[PDB]
Amino acid sequence: MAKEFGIPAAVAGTVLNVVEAGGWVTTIVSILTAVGSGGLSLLAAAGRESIKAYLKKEIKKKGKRAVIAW
Amino acid sequence: MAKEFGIPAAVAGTVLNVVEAGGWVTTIVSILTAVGSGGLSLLAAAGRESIKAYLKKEIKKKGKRAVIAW
Amino acid sequence: MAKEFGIPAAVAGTVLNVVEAGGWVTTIVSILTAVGSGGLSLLAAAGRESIKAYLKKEIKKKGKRAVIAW
Amino acid sequence: MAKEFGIPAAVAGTVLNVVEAGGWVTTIVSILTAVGSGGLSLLAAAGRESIKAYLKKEIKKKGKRAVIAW
Ligand SMILES: CCCCCCCCCCO[C@@H]1O[C@H](CO)[C@@H](O[C@H]2O[C@H](CO)[C@@H](O)[C@H](O)[C@H]2O)[C@H](O)[C@H]1O
Ligand SMILES: CCCCCCCCCCO[C@@H]1O[C@H](CO)[C@@H](O[C@H]2O[C@H](CO)[C@@H](O)[C@H](O)[C@H]2O)[C@H](O)[C@H]1O
Repeated sequence: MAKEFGIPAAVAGTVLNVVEAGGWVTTIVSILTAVGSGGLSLLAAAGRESIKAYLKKEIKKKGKRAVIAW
Repeated sequence: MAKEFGIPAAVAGTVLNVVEAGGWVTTIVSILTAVGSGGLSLLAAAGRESIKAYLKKEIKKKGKRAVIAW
Repeated sequence: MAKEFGIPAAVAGTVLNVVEAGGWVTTIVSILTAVGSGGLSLLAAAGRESIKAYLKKEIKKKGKRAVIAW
Repeated sequence: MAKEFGIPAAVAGTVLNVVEAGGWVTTIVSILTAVGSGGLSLLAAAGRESIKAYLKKEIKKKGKRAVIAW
């Protein structure tokens, strides 16, 4: 999230926690949208999936820590 | 917004009204996204600021009318 | 590219052919830009990689056919 | 260029030098395009101006150093 998108670690951890805790998509969307363009880029990257759905998959494959780094 | 981005006056002035009303970033992002590629380009332009933050700064300097025209 | 981004197969497969041929990033950016907002969204998705770098990585993992479909 | 767009200082200085030396727009466009999305964002930010034309103005107003920082 940092390397690819430039999402600060404190914002990214929050986002992933919300994902892992089955939080509202709209929550994830406001946090990510507030980060500015790096967050907009990560929103764009999901495509037509929900961001929650997308990031869930991403943690499933690389684990929390690597998703924060990415 | 018209000259540089191709955002019809009716859309833009609504976007600016939401800015000046201290409305949600996501709302601005959804209106701009809905205009299509001229709105994605304005989103991209804001870089790592929120689009609200960005448009607020633009209105501060040129004032609402010039920002609509731009 | 179709499923997630809405990029017609005729455009996408050309974009991928340019990737695989080691063509200019700007060329990829101009084709994608020309498709309109689905192409801006794919541009945004790549984050801080070049789009060439990004699509190369996608083809490596899903292979050209799935990347067209995606 | 750094604060707003996340353009590394070595790439940004090069770009501004090219601008100040009346270099080709296509040169500026390939460098900026290669930076990835922060460069695409700065390209989007010019709007319908040429990037050279846009950055020329930007240095005129803030001077080289501040344009690198921005
Ligand atoms: C570099 C800055 C990026 C701006 C230019 C490139 C395109 C990126 C612009 C934003 O892309 C996203 O598009 C979607 C539309 O599909 C938009 O929707 C978000 O909010 C919806 C809430 O109603 C939600 O359902 C979507 O999951 C979510 O992606 C998104 O916010 C944009 O960032
Ligand atoms: C966050 C990543 C941004 C991607 C999504 C948001 C929109 C930004 C996509 C790129 O925007 C620019 O659009 C222009 C088209 O007006 C495109 O043209 C560039 O190259 C032309 C060369 O033929 C040149 O004449 C233009 O001056 C120049 O801006 C640009 O490369 C895109 O980055």
